[PDB]
Amino acid sequence: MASLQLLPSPTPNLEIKYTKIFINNEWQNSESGRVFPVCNPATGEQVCEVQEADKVDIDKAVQAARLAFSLGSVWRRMDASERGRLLDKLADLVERDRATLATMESLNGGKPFLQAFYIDLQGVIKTLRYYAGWADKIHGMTIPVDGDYFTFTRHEPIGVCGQIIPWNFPLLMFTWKIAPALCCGNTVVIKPAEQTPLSALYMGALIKEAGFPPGVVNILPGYGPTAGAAIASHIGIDKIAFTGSTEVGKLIQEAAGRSNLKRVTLELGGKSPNIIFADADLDYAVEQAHQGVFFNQGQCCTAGSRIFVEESIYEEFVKRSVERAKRRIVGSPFDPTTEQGPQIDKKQYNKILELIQSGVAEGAKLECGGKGLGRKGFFIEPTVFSNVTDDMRIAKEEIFGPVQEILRFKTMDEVIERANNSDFGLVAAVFTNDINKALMVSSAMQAGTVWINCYGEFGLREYSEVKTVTVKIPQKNS
Amino acid sequence: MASLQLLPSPTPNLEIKYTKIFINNEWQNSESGRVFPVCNPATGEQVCEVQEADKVDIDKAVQAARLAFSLGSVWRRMDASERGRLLDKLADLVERDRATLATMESLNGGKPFLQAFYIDLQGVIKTLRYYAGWADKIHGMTIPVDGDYFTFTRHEPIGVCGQIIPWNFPLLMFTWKIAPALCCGNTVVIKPAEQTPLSALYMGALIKEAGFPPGVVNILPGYGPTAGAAIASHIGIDKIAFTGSTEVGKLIQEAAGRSNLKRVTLELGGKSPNIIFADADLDYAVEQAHQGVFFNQGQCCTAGSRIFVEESIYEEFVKRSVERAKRRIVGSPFDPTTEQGPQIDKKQYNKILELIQSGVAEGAKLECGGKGLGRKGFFIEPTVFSNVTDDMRIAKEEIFGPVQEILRFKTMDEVIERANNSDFGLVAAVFTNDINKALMVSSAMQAGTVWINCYNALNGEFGLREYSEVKTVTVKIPQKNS
Amino acid sequence: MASLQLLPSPTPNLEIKYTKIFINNEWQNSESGRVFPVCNPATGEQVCEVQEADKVDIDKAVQAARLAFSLGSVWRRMDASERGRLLDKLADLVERDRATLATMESLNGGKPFLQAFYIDLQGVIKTLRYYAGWADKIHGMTIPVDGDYFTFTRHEPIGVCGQIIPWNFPLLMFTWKIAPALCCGNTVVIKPAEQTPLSALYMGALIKEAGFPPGVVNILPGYGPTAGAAIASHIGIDKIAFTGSTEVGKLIQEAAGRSNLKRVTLELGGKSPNIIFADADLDYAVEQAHQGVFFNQGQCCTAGSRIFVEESIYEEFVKRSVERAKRRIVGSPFDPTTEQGPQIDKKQYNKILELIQSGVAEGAKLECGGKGLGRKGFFIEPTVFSNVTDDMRIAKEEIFGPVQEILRFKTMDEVIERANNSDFGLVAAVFTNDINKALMVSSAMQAGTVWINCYNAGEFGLREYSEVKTVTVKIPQKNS
Amino acid sequence: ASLQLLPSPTPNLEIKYTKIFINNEWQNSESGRVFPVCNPATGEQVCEVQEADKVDIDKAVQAARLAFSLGSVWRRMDASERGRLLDKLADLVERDRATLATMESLNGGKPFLQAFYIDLQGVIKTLRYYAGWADKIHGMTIPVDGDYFTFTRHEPIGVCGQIIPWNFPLLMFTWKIAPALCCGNTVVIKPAEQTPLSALYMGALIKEAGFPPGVVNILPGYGPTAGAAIASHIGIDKIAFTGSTEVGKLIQEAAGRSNLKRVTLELGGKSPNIIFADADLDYAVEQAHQGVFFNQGQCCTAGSRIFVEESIYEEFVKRSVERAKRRIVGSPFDPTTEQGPQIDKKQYNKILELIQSGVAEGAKLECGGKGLGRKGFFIEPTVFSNVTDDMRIAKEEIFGPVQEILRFKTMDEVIERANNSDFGLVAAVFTNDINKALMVSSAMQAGTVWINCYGEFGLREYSEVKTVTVKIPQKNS
Ligand SMILES: [Cl-]
Ligand SMILES: [Cl-]
Repeated sequence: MASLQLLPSPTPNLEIKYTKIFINNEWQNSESGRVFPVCNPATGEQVCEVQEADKVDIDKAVQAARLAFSLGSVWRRMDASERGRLLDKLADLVERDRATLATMESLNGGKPFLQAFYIDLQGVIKTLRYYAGWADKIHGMTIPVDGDYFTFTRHEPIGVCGQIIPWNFPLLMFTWKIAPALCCGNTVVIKPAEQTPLSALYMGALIKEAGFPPGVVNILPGYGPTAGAAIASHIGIDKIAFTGSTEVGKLIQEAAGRSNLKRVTLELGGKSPNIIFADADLDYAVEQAHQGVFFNQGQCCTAGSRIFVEESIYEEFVKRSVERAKRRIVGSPFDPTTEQGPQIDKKQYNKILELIQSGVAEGAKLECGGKGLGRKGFFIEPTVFSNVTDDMRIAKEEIFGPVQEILRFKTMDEVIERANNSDFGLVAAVFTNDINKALMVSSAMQAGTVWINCYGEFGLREYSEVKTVTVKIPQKNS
Repeated sequence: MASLQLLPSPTPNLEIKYTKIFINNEWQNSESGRVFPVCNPATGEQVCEVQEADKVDIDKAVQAARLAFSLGSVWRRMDASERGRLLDKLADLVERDRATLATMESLNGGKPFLQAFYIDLQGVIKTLRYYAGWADKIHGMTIPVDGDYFTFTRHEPIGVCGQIIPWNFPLLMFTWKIAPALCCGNTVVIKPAEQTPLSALYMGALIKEAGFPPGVVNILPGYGPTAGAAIASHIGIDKIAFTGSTEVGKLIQEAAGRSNLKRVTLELGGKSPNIIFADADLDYAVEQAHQGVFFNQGQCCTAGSRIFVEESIYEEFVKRSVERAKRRIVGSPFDPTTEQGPQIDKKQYNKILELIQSGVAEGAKLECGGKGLGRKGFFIEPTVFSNVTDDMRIAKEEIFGPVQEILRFKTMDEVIERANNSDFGLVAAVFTNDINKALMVSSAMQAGTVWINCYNALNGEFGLREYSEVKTVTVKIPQKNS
Repeated sequence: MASLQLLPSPTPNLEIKYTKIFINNEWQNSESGRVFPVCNPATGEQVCEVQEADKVDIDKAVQAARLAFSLGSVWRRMDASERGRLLDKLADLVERDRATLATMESLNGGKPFLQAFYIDLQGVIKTLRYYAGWADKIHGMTIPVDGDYFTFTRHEPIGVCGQIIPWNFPLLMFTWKIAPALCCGNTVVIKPAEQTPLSALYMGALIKEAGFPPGVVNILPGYGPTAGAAIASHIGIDKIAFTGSTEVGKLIQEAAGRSNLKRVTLELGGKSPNIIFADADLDYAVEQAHQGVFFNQGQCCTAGSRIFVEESIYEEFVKRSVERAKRRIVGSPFDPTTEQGPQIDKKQYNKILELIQSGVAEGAKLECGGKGLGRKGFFIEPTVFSNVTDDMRIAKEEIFGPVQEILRFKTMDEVIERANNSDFGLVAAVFTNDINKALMVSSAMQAGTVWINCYNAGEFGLREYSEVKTVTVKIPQKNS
Repeated sequence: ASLQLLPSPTPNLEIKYTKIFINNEWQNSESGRVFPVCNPATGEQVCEVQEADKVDIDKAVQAARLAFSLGSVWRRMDASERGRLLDKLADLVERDRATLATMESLNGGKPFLQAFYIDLQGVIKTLRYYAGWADKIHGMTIPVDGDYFTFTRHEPIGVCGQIIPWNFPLLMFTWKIAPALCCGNTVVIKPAEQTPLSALYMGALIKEAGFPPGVVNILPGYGPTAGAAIASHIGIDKIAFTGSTEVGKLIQEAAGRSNLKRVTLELGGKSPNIIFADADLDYAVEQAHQGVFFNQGQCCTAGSRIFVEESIYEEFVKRSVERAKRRIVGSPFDPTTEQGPQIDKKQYNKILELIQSGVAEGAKLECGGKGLGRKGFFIEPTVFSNVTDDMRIAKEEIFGPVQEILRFKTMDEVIERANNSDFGLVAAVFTNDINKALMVSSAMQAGTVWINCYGEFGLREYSEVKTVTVKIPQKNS
């Protein structure tokens, strides 16, 4: 019929071609010989085996990285505009294999294909294009200094950069770190999460195809306590970018000073409050806060369970809020109709349910859902809680799964104080129609980023270092 | 009960000590010996006489600025941070003689003394201080160019800058043109308006005192067709900054192209439409809309007489606004209770009246006022027009006086399309509590500046760009590395 | 091993497909029906006829651009990042058809094909790609202001932009104006030079093909006094960008001021003196000072003919230079061995010869060349001059042709004063290994740009194509 | 010829300020403990100062926190006002310039006229400079895909902890207090234990100038106590440290084990000097000389090593020995002294044992070599010759009146040698050859490179970005 069925479609015939270590544009086997399994979070099944990299592999990776960054290097003499062209060529290859890549992100990470294809991958391509445009626009400056002097600065690449990311948005994270860093001229030694190194490894292929000189990007799959720690402590690594759990960041900053005091960056958790006001149109408020709390199986750090709602509407919202969760299609990620895929791990799976129990046995009125779904996979039903208070464990601890707490507040000053209670880290999503309330909240919110009625230049600053030069001149004249 | 007048007081009948041309930190008489009167718009009585500059005087002024800007010059070798120290020192003096400068301001422009003291002179001091901090923070860049090259850019002063400003905010205008230009290292030949040259001449005194090298700032009171025209057509002036009527704006650019292609900046008037949605606190909207329309005697490019009010509340707004006018205190600018002083001239005066007559004799419902006040000075009573339509003349012609027109609208697009109708130039104030309306309206407004729930005296980093030119240098290097 | 593996060539008698006015992504014919010829500067022969635009034509183009910039507009709602992709797509299309484009550039302006291919179109493609990147990186700011307020600024496009450019680098010039403007969201009404509009119109074809909304780019071939004058006086163009002679520049600003006070930008000529000190590698210096004086047939504002050499090396330099000219290959621009092409006009041609003679009849020592070459075309032989002094007409007037004048000098304070003396407009190139001389000079040269040990004339460029809109909101209580 | 004097020390300077400064109040250490401060020229005790510890550092933070809380005066203060305060602070410093330079010259043993004309010049200058930055710190409006509007605000971090050395007490204190205050932060600064006077004094000025209570807190004391108390406090948002790398490692480690606060480290580093034969031997010798002996050599911005090109290695060493040979070492308050004492006995010994080391390894001790007399920590101007990369005095850094003079031949040589450094590097090159100046300046792995001599990025570590994006009905360019 007129069914426009033809749309993005995954690929069950997806056989993982890239499962080895990527160093100096070559696919190597782990020095030890060890190999680690990669599992499909929707069926419990094993997708394939990947070469487990360790201390030794990290050394070679770093060696190629430093060589690729040396003064002779093709990566060091290459015009900046060319680095951009390469980031741009890479973006083109990502578009070409957009499906097979979006498939791994679905297959390997359990994220509903249509979402992996239309959201995640859009970002991957978007950021690669965007940063490709920054390469030759990174500017230094000439400074007017007292005295017969002429000083000026040049922003230069730090050198060898170590990167370590989580499993929330495997490809996206990998890109968000690769682009900025390459953009600035650095060389990379990136360690993807152990439960999601596929798309990362695939990018390695595209990178070599795009034309990046050997040694610029090195991808070493393996375990955190091993490879990730060998990086965070490696002596010949100038900087390190980490993003994941706070408890592990501490080990990173500490191993940083211990080693060689290399520059360090940590992208840590943080709670994600939401403050819906009575003046906001209930309908739109519900959907958005519902998508903001359930997106990416609710297990994404950029999500936020807690949802402060104004009393005048606390009634309806709760009811509407549960109707949605009820109709939410949870199924196989390859199914174009499923909205919620499985959780990433059994370890993760339990930590969620285990916290769902806490709530129930503490006053939280379970409005719907509450337990897992079936055999295999790691699905959990859309859980919505009611009558929640700040002293509960489900309100204190963040729920990294399909669980949304609905709280109630009366005064403004209130929510501001309640939502600001966060020990480092915070993101807010206010919903109003009142310029004043919006302005006040977005200001009083001790949050790194605020959204009003919805749920760049500062990026490539940590991937470059300043080099000032000052020259004595015969006589100075403005 | 313990109410004492701690309040600042306008020095009684100030003695105008400065009335001559200011060149090379020296006070000269007019080459021709000509002279022109300065008058009190509040009484219509003369205040003093000022030397009259002309072609020949402008010429000596340009020679002065030129020499003060040459390669060896103290002003050219001075550290940027020192120019900053000078702008700040000048700010100190303005603060010291703040009372007498606000006195001339009020005495020559007929503006309420307390306003000239707390608003105008606050700004004078503020902008001076502000640019002082900018002097050593103007940076250039280093660019990554393909090839084994290294290019960079310095931001250097332009040279001699001619400046011409109006009578609306004599001291503010003078300051806004001076600070940025000196800040960047230029030399100035500035021509105040013929009706308001005093406050400016006094600044010449403080400039010499502060420490500015001779020739850096040259002030020449005089007329447009002569003094101003000689500046615009001058073969030795590198840049000219003008603010005033668009009619004269055209002569300035033409003179420029016809003479030496000097750089040209034009600050022209324009309409300043107001939009009041029914969801805005009606009380605060009447005060603000009233303050933005009748401020500085309504005669100020930054004031918008026309006011679009939403039907749902048109009724009320018209009533609240007339009360405000009736209670509007209009008196001698030295009385600390006067909220409105006289219009600047008889010419201005007449233009407002005859224009007001039009409205009345065309449909507009004259809610109140409509004629002048007593004898002496150029005071006009707070007029308020209602049932005004776009087609009307008062609607198409701006009202540079104590006159406000209230119009009614229904849809949003309407207000927007209607308000947007203008020719090159537009400032706009909007009042709502609806974030969406504020946003739609703020973006859709073809204006250079938009205020949301406030008016404020209109017109940073973008300011000192016009007072400096870019110089780039690219060096061939052995090999380019990251 | 005799590797006759070659592969870079024009196109056999190219058929000029695009010769009509380009409005609203549509090819029109002049309202009047008038037409002007375009000629091959090498043969003197006619290449084709182009529709000649005038007042009326300009009006429609302005109308289409106007509509293309109005609120709801497709080009106005487009994401900035999308405007950028469009410029990148245009870059791609320019890459695909690079051969035909460089052919026209050569065939129409008379510049050696190989140079047009590897230089001019590299620039076109490079600039297009470059600005395609700036599109979503034009930021405004949040300003810490006094009181309980919050002010922020937005850099919006100006509106309808007229653009008028010369024949020196047809495609390069065109690109340099289009990219910055489109990159900022404006709409354009562009008028190429009467002697070189082909590459221009072809770009119109590519523009439509790339995806640009109709009305965004309008291209109108025609004459200066008519079409160019109607753009400068048009009551509905918000800004004009002109590059050409200072004499015409003067007229542009006047018309600007006498009409609607549109923004005006003038890219005028100027002198481009070079300075050569004994400490520089005489060999290298001669090679750079040579290309930079004979490049683009010497008729490139981005390069002067005057060269100040230090007494110590003046001798060897004069000989080193003459030997270079003597070995310069002038001939058909389609022949890959040719370095120098024909001058652009009969008019420009005579102006060069009359000027050469002048030098001869005034004392300058003609070391070589001094007259045209053969019949057909406007070629002039590499002409070098020795013993030249400032007071000489040739020294005072620019020699927009294949002619280098070599002036002698001794003290630094000297050259620095001589090089400077100029009425609005200066660019300088200095060769030395002395950080000191290089410094004193580069900071003393009243030039807009200065080259040290090289010679071949960003963020500030996309500033003239956008204006500032500052918004400020009143807020309950302000906190840092 | 009859002459006159004008620039002079505050006679028999008495120390009015010796307590801890918290909430614009002078408190006594909780423990009640007190520590001494000494004159490095004589060795005698100048006075005693209250000693802060974990519990004191605790009150300060409470003070700073409250002073940074929303409603606060300092948080609502127009940004232009923070600048006026800084400027008034610069004025108050100009007024008491003489006595401040006195303490700096009496506490750290630096020659008064330099402490007056140099050190204090920088204190006032940098205070004036940042005064001017306070209302010019901008965020941006970013064009975003979709119907959105996103903007950023550069806001102050909050509570900053500062720890500086004794090389330039006041300057250091100033360089760290200015940017931070300029950005709206509140401070808890800990001066070195051997030089707290000038700092504590500034405390009085800060209060006099009008800074609200709790914005700045000066807690003098020891590092393993006060310094660590700061580094680990759970309520300090950011920490700025400048000093030795060995302690830096403890700093970063501590901040990681605690609350993951931001950490900055201004650490050591060698300051090589390369001199070519083409540079003017005269200028070159005097410049390299002043650059290695300034502040008595005991200052990070001083580099012992001085690579000289063979062609002129001869004369350079001679002209240099003559220089050292005529350097006047005397009392800090005598207008003719060019070199005061070393800050400490501990630092004193180190310098000597390191001098003996060189002599005992091949170095050709051209002049000087030992201390001077009794009382004080003076050390005669030392100058080595024929030094090689392997020699200890060359590998390790000499923070005293000691200058080495290595020899070299090719450019590639010096570039490789001088470049050899494990994190941290600054360099000076002398030539009249643009190329060498370029090849070298870009090949040097230094944060800064000086050529023929020896801002905006500063106010960046004291603020964070807060991006906000609003949904709008429909977007238009
Ligand atoms: Cl004329
Ligand atoms: Cl006319």
